[PDB]
Amino acid sequence: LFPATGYLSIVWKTLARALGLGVEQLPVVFEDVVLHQATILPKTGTVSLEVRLLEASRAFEVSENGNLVVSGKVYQWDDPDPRLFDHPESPTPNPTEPLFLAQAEVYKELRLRGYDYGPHFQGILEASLEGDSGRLLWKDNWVSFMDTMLQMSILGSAKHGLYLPTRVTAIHIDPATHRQKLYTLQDKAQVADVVVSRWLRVTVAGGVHISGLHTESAPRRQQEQQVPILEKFCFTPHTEEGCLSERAALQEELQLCKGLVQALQTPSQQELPRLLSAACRLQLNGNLQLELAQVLAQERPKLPEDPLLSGLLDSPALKACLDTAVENMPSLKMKVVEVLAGHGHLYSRIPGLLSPHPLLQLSYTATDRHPQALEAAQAELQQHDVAQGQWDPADPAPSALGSADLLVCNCAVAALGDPASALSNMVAALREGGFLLLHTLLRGHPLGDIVAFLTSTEPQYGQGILSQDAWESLFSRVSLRLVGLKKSFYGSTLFLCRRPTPQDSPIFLPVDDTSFRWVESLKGILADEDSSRPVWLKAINCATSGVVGLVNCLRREPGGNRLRCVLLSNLSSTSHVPEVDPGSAELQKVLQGDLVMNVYRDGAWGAFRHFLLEEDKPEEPTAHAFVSTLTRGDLSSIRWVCSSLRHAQPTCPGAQLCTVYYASLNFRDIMLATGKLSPDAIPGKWTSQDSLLGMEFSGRDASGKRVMGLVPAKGLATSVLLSPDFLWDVPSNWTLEEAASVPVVYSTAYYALVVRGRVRPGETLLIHSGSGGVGQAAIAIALSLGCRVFTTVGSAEKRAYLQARFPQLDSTSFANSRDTSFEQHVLWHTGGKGVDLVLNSLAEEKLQASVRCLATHGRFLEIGKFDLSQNHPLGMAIFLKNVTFHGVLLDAFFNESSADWREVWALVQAGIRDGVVRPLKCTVFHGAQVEDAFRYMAQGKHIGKVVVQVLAEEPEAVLKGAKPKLMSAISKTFCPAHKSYIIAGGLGGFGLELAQWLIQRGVQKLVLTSRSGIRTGYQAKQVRRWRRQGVQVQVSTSNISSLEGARGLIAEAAQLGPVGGVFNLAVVLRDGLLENQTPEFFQDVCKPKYSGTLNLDRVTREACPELDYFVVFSSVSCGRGNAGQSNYGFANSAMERICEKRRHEGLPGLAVQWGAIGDVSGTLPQRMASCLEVLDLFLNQPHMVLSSFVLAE
Amino acid sequence: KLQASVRCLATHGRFLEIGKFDLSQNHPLGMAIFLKNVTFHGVLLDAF
Ligand SMILES: NC(=O)C1=CN([C@@H]2O[C@H](COP(=O)(O)OP(=O)(O)OC[C@H]3O[C@@H](n4cnc5c(N)ncnc54)[C@H](OP(=O)(O)O)[C@@H]3O)[C@@H](O)[C@H]2O)C=CC1
Ligand SMILES: NC(=O)C1=CN([C@@H]2O[C@H](COP(=O)(O)OP(=O)(O)OC[C@H]3O[C@@H](n4cnc5c(N)ncnc54)[C@H](OP(=O)(O)O)[C@@H]3O)[C@@H](O)[C@H]2O)C=CC1
Repeated sequence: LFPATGYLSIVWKTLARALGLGVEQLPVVFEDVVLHQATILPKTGTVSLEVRLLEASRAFEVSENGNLVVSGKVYQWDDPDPRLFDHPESPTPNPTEPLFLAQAEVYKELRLRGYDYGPHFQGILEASLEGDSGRLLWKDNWVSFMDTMLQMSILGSAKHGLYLPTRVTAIHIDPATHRQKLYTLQDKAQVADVVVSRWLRVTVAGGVHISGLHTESAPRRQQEQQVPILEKFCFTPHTEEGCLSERAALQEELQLCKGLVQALQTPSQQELPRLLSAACRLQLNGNLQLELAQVLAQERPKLPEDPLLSGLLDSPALKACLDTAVENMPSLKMKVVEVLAGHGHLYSRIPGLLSPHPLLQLSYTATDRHPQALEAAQAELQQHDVAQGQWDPADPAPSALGSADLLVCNCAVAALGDPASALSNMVAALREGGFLLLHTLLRGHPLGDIVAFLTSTEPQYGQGILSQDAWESLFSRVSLRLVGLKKSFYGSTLFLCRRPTPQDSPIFLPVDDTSFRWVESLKGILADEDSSRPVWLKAINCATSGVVGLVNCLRREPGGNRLRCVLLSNLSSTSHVPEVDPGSAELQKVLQGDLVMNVYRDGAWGAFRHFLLEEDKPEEPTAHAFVSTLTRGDLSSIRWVCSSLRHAQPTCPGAQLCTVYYASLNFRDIMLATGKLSPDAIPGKWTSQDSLLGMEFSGRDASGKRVMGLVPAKGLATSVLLSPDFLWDVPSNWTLEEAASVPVVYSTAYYALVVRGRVRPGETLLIHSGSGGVGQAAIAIALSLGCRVFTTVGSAEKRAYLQARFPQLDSTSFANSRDTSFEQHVLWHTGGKGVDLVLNSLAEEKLQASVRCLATHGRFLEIGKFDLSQNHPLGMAIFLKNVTFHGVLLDAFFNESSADWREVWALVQAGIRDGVVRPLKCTVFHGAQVEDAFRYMAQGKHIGKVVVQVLAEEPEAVLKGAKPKLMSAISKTFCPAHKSYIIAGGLGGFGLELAQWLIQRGVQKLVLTSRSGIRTGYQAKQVRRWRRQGVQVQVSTSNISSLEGARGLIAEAAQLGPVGGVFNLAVVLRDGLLENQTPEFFQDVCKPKYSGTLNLDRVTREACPELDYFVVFSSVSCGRGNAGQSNYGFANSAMERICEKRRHEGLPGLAVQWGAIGDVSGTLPQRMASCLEVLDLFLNQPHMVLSSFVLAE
Repeated sequence: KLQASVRCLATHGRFLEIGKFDLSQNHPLGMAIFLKNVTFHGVLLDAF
């Protein structure tokens, strides 16, 4: 974006030219600078700005393509006053200056805020912890200097989000005094001082003076260019049974097929059952199903879509098998080539499932008997790297393909002819090792035999359907070995065979030493370049071993292609302890498989794998929830999410929690939901960025008494906490549906008229928008006194409605609100005097018309927000007529001024008693149709107030119930306000932000552990701000590495309050290739991650009964492997085992595998906001280990 | 002076204008102050 101070330089140079001087001798004054639209400089091309000066009027103008950009007054400073730039009298001399922000810390804070300033705009050499005094670097440009002054202004503020200059009241510049104010640092760089004074609203730096700076929230670009791919790391046994037994749709499909088969031997909405029905209508025995036999070949192209046939592919089994294939690949590049692609259609699936791998180079070709088929979807092939080729199973593989890594057939649907020839040709073609992925049906199960019957063609071999032992023996003939099998309920299977590679006797290295002495041994073994004996690591004793990460990190390292691991980690303490010995048969088979990863958990032989996590947002039953716009400006994203009111069981008499039967929608809510209004324009440091919907409700108090109240926000919910001073007692005659409409509209009407306009009987007043709630309340109040009322409406039906509701009105008391014609009406019917009170919720051109209607001694009440927000001019000449221009904002009561509110409360109550306060009309929607209500109000045809029925009303006056009915709202993480939370290494770059997240989510008692304590300005600023907010932060030096340290840390947390959460973010990095590593390096790297987490586990099992969160952060190096981080991998992989073993028992546990963190591999850094949102997602899942990274490009 | 004095107004402030020049010249008045509850009074005792 073009800097706001950039326009200043342009206009300044224009004036200098017009005066015949230069910038270096033209002290200048700006006044009433208004920035209208932000200009977005393009990547290529240029943008043209023209500056026109009205010298006589001392006004300028900046325009772009005929559109106004900036406007204001610029004139020379005739007689500069050097003392104007003196640093204003300060409240504190600030002598100590103990800690301060350096450039890196200040711009890290700014970047977290949203600003992405680069080098040329980085000028704040250092700043105070409050952003009130600083030291600004001086290059020879003014744009950067003034932009840095504005950056200093922004830095110290407490608000969040992106704020940009919109209005400035006065700027004074004096280059001579500026050059007199600069000075040289100990280096050769020039520098100037800056002071920000919020009390006086002035920023002074050198020969510049910014006063009256106004900044307004800017909508986020909603680009969300980062979409992290999220996976779950779960154990996966090599052999599985009943793969799809969980599903019932496939069960119903098979039931229908079984019924059709019984009909044959004793809906047609899916391919296989429809073909079965086609057989049924005819006689299978008669004519040898000649007609159907001809029709049998017709359906084969559409046959694979059958959900029964393609169930295994859709299941995670295919992903697991492909992941196993890629893991054993010696390098990051793989070669795979289909066979019989014209029927298997695996080209669609395999490339997609392998995409999440960040560093996978894939070569794919679809090989078919006849090109006439694969040409059918050639276009659908081009977008992917899938190549083209002609090949037959019986024929030998052309040397073009030759050594192949992976071979996918899907013969379950494709016709493989003779299995012997196909297997022979393939296994010969396959590279030594490699993999042969085959998907075929089986005999000995209903679907297989049914299809076999249906087939009338030899080449399919009944679709090549044999018994499981038949396939196993055939594999035996071709010398392959099975390293994968996945049976399915409906009989389909998924084999994965690996052509063996001859190997010498492996070298076994136990890895159970506690001192990491084996690191020397493994290094020595791997040193030898000329050798191929594969090392087989053993991790038998410690189930908290992390050899998986060690292996992954070492595969990429030199000579790492000869590394295999065997770990025996059983979560259940009562499982069989395997005998892994050179003579043991179990070791014989596991070594025969020639598979890198071999973990034996709870009686099985599998390997950890990755799987894409379900995208659905977790949902839970919950009494307390609120309406949230998960994406601003998209009413279709409305939904119900959990609320912090679930906590706060004890409550002081000052507040009391109330159920919400009917919640109203006011116009502010529509503006917020549509995005036309920011979430920070409302007073009160809400900080949620959402949940600011709803201002009034009608429900029942805790005691069961009926009530209606007004709240600053969060009224659209199933519960609402507020002080009793903002509640009224709905009378017996009315109904809660009616009571929802009274509060806000009548309170604002009374406060505007009686308390501000001090209206009296016999007065004439103009009330705009008569049909609206405020209009109707004002009309009802006015006529009760006995006033004469003019109203403006937008249609004839609204005139009819107002006439029906208010009989006292007459045809002469209505005007038009869509034009400025009402001015003439009011002036004519009033005799030209005008009106006394005016209530104006209207826009610019119409607001001026209202001012012309005021009579002498009139009073203009402004309840709108557009002209006031944009700072439009108001001619003072109207005041020569005795006139009071009021500005009414009812929301000012919630923040402060509680003494005045009781007056409005009493006025409203008196009106309700007397009968003046009569409920408006209500168009009631339901709890599940909140979006419908929002859209209906957006249309604007509503007369009366839209309402939402959260719950129905019982007949009785009092019920003294316990809790409302339970609904289903998106689950989100909130924490009690009476529990403590521990963040090991909480002063690091990540951990301060995790605390900030926790503090925003309710945490009041926090403990941060760090070896060196507070040591930087950023940490001091953060801790001071949190303590000022009222949080009992407490920094401890307890090192969780030793058990004494863990016990002490938990003791401190308990003394502060019961321990609820434990987050371990401690990290010490000692990077290096295996050749340069040492045992002590591994010890140091594993102290905080592996020993600390074990000690936390022990201490929490001993003395933490109310704990609900146990989170430990890992890295993708453990999962995807990384070269030169072996110690990091071993430390992290060992953490995951503890978390997994905690959940099998029942205790909380969760380990996150992050990618790269940006704000504080082949994957881009992930911004902090996305990280925290994804983290909020992960704390609700039922899983153990989870991952999050953003793929490159 | 008048524009400087407006900015001194606090929340729920009240401005009394017993002057006449700025009113007679119909000089502009920024309406952004009314976002703070503020009443602008034009006091003319000649009207009684
Ligand atoms: N700070 C304060 O003191 C408070 C401020 N207010 C403001 O005062 C006003 C009171 O109105 P409110 O109670 O919200 O009533 P509504 O928003 O329900 O109605 C607003 C009025 O504006 C017109 N209108 C409504 N919807 C549309 C639309 N979609 N398109 C065009 N015109 C429309 C109608 O008049 P017409 O028939 O002429 O179309 C209608 O009577 C609002 O501007 C509100 O923001 C309200 C209370 C507190
Ligand atoms: N790119 C990234 O940042 C990624 C990070 N992660 C995860 O995030 C975390 C990194 O934390 P982050 O703050 O960013 O890293 P930093 O290195 O910036 O901070 C680490 C913190 O841990 C503290 N610490 C280390 N060992 C101990 C110990 N024995 N006792 C007490 N405190 C200790 C350090 O104390 P001191 O200040 O004295 O040094 C420091 O405060 C790890 O859990 C890691 O797995 C993983 C993936 C991506």
